[PDB]
Amino acid sequence: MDLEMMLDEDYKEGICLIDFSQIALSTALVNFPDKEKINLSMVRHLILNSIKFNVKKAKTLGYTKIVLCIDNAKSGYWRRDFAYYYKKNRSTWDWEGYFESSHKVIDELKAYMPYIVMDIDKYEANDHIAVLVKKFSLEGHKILIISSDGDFTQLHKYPNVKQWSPMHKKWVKIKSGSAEIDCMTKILKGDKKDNVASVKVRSDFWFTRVEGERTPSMKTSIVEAIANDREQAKVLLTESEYNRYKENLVLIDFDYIPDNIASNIVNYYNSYKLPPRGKIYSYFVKAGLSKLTNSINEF
DNA sequence: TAACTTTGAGGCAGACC
DNA sequence: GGTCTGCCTCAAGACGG
Repeated sequence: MDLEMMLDEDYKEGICLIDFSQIALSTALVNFPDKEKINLSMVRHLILNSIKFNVKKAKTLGYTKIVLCIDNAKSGYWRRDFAYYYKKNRSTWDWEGYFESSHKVIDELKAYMPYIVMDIDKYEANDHIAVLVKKFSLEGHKILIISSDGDFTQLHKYPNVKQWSPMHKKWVKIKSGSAEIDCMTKILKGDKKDNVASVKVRSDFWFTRVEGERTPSMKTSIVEAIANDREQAKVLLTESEYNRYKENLVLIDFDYIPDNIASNIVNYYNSYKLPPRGKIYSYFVKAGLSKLTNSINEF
């Protein structure tokens, strides 16, 4: 079904990439209490109410082709194959209950819903989002990344990229200067939440530091310069700051995603198996989502 | 067969020039 | 004065076909 009133948008469809493993996990985290067994219906409801919410925003803004991007670390992330400390990061909440449940729901989404579910074992949600934004932003589409992950601010260098934070209800705003600079900060000073260290210390600094340890100060001057001429990495830096830098690029700058990976992702997506706008009504019932049939053209 | 245990922002301390 | 880093707390779900 699509007999409509959809006010004058654009040929090159507006697209909404959704950092899935955010909106589900961190919604579960604020919405579900301490050690009480998190059950599949608790999980499912959350995920669909959360999809609905977001989609309304996405569809009421110009963005119509929705994509759900999921972390798949089953065989280990590629970034973690290159650098074992990556996101290794070093309970009364039912982690396991939430997880076993959400895998089930993912499958159902792949199965019964109108969304490209980008999930490829070994690639992160960030890869899907980063890559697909590069492709389409250049191809003429308008893009909206739904996610509060500051790491995506580097993707704002690309035209017609806006970002919404599902949690805090603001627009994610470019943070000091340009995105080129923003990227170069996480490159040089590293990214604590991702376990990426400054280029002024060892690789696995965050995963191995002894107490007392501090990262040597990194002048902003150096950041701004290099950001404006990455040829300055060779001058402003030591030989080992510079190698640490080359290693941080892979880990942080999305431009450094292997090409092979960017095809593998776009291949999956071009050829994705999108199911019929009608299996929706028979999954709600299948599962127990009675209360939802009555608002469904909302997807 | 496998693993995935949020996010930033706003304070506040101490080290450096 | 100012800049840099690290640590600690905080608070974040929109059901007319």
